[PDB]
Amino acid sequence: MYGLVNKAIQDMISKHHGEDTWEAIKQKAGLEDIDFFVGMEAYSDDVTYHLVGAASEVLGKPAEELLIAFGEYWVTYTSEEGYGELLASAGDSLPEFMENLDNLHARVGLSFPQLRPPAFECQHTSSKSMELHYQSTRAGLAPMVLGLLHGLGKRFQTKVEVTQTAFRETGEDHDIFSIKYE
Ligand SMILES: C[C@H]([C@H](C(=O)Nc1cc([C@@H](CC(=O)O)C2CC2)ccc1Cl)c1ccc(Cl)cc1)C(F)(F)F
Ligand SMILES: [Cl-]
Repeated sequence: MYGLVNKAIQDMISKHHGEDTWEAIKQKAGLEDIDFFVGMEAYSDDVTYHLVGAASEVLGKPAEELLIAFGEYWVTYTSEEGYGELLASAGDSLPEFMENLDNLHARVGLSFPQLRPPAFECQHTSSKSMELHYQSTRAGLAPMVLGLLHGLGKRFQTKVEVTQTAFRETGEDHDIFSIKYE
């Protein structure tokens, strides 16, 4: 993934648990070489997987929980690190933001040539409900989408309840989320 992801994890861990913990997570990840992450630089996906696995050990939390928390932190963090305007352009309500996802990724992919964006398909099901189909080149990140949705809820001051209705883990073609909202 691009450095920005890893920076965000470092920053989420650092603010919530201080620096020496970061550094131990870092060493346990096998990442002592690497001095700092470069935001626009492509890294191997394992750097991120190993960061998450190592934070899970050091902090005594499932990787999945850490992933939910990352998903919550990620929109706010990117909005403050140079992507504020861009996220603002993707809309003024949660459902408008969902529908703009693909066009947002098209714009992001101008600046990040090797972006592998996930596929998001949104069905507006009832008035306070949506169904979100999620397909990724990466495995295991459904809990992050959950947290991200919560983050979007907060962004647009909209109450959100999210339930995963289908899991790739059980052998379904893709992750599906039912989303109920304010
Ligand atoms: C709003 C965000 C959207 C984003 O995070 N997109 C995204 C997500 C991933 C996931 C994993 C994956 O499924 O491959 C990696 C972050 C771990 C990889 C590639 C991309 Cl382009 C987004 C956020 C900020 C900005 Cl600045 C632009 C886009 C979402 F996910 F909800 F769509
Ligand atoms: Cl990517």
